[PDB]
Amino acid sequence: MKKIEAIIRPFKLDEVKIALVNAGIVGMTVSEVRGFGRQKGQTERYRGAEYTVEFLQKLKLEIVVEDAQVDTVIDKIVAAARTGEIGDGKIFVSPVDQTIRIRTGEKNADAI
Amino acid sequence: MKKIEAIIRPFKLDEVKIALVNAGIVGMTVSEVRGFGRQKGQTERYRGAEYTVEFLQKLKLEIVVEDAQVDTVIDKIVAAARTGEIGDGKIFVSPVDQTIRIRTGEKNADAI
Amino acid sequence: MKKIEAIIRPFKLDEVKIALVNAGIVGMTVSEVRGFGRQKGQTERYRGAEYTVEFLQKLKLEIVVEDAQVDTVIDKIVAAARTGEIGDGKIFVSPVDQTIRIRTGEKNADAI
Ligand code: NI
Ligand code: NI
Ligand code: NI
Repeated sequence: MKKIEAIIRPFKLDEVKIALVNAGIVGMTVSEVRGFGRQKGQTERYRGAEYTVEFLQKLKLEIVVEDAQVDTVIDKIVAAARTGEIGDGKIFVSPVDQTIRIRTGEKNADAI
Repeated sequence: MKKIEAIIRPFKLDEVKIALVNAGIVGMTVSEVRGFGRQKGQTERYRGAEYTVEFLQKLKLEIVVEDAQVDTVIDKIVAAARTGEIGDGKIFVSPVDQTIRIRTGEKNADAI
Repeated sequence: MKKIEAIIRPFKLDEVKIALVNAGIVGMTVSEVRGFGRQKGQTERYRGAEYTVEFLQKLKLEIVVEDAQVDTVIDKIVAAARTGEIGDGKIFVSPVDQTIRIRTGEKNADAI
């Protein structure tokens, strides 16, 4: 298995969430986090001519999927979370060796 | 080392927490997360004949242990977090290459 | 890439945060968590002669960096988060196989 983590803009939550559920992906978990981001400053020159780096609210999405589904999940998240502006966030993929379903004790494990 | 992550029902927190501490496991960290879960609907047919999938509160438990202790910790969590009903949650095991104790600088690392 | 996670005392947040940003490290994310810690008890014998283990607030810092930067980031965190007293926290290093920048779709991946 693989772990997919994504840091996104808070207002994009429902879009990403619904897009995944509609694609048949429902095992995501979301947590509130803080990170650095840009904030436009006042100017007459042009958009973004000046700005500051502030500590602000973001959301962390976590999903554990089979190795074969990784690319598909990434494509969905990228498509739904993108705005085209700086600060859209990043996706990190890491390994998960095994999963255990608490209710039944069922196990799913990677082989050496 | 290995990282053990578990997504459990909020009301099971104290049971799981105390069970682990009493077994000599005290390095757990807990965070609030949201995820999808079922919610029984009204009916006269039978329990669960109808229901909805909602975005609700859950808890994420994280513990880093030696490879040898993994199975033991999993057994404790499963035993304490289980209710037998759908939505009990899952446990994910992943790798941790090294740990550093901030106070002393002491290190513990895996070998290639 | 590698994932660096650190569990620190809440009041050390700004010190660690500023130290990292000033060193050119700005991709950190922070989340609130709870974990066990000591609490000094009343006594006339000596500092720490008695105490209790309580469930209290801590902060989890997460940063994904290139393998080459790991030691540098760890040194900064240790230096800034240390108080010298028990309960300073720990740092865990784990693998990250790939990163995807949501805005552009740009990818960075490890080789087999
Ligand atoms: Ni895996
Ligand atoms: Ni390990
Ligand atoms: Ni890597």
